[PDB]
Amino acid sequence: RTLGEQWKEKLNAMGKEEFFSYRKEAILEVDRTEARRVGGHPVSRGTAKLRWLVERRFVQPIGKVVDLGCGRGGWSYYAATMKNVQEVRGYTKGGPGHEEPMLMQSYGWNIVTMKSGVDVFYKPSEISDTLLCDIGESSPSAEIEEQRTLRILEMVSDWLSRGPKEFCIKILCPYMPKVIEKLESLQRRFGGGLVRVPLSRNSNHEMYWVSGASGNIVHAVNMTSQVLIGRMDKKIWKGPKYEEDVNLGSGTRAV
Ligand SMILES: Nc1ncnc2c1ncn2[C@@H]1O[C@H](CSCC[C@H](N)C(=O)O)[C@@H](O)[C@H]1O
Ligand SMILES: [Cl-]
Ligand SMILES: [Cl-]
Ligand SMILES: [Cl-]
Repeated sequence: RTLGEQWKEKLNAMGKEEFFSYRKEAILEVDRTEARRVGGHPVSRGTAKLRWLVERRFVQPIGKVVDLGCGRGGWSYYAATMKNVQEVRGYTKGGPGHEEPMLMQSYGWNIVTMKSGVDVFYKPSEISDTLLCDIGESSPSAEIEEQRTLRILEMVSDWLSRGPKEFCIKILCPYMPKVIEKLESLQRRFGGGLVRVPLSRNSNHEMYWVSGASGNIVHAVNMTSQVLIGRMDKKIWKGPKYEEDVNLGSGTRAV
């Protein structure tokens, strides 16, 4: 079995307390204690991760942006603040137990449309310039997550065949053999590479297939596996490192 599976088995074996501590050890963490009181305060902690990728040119949203699994709309409102973005369309399932789009008046809200009650697995693909997808339901089973990840990759493939040259797709479980194989074919066809965003907690192995990255998928996945494993069983927990939360400003925008 893979290093990923080993990390997963170990994680699952962790006690409640150990787990809580491990979760944010040496990670990058936003100060959300100000976001909780529009004043350009992002909806969620997902905003910071997209900002991390874009700041480093791993993805450059442009034109018509589609955001699959938009939830409250962190990614959708962020994309609306990008210079070359003209329209942002979000889709999310909503409903009991799930996140509803939160209406904001951060900068470019006038160009953001978010539709709830949409299961994107049954939604026919449409043309976009930039495809964002942040779907992935966790499970202690690597096997279960493998199958979910593959279902999302199959769904993402259909939108990516409509011509977006910019993309950012969450890979819930990048370390399983069948996912690794599918990523390689998808990389061959559409390019990009896998990146580990350091704001992600150590309790998950999520990586982002981003169009501005490149390189050997297996190596990148294995590197993350090892870093995550190296952070377990610490003598002293030093905690997370912080950065300022994103500014989304306010008001309508011209396009
Ligand atoms: N099949 C599906 N169709 C549409 N939305 C789904 C879905 N499966 C899961 N989701 C939704 O996808 C979301 C992913 S979390 C979205 C976070 C967002 N990027 C932000 O920054 O706010 C969850 O809110 C979940 O309800
Ligand atoms: Cl899922
Ligand atoms: Cl996370
Ligand atoms: Cl403007």
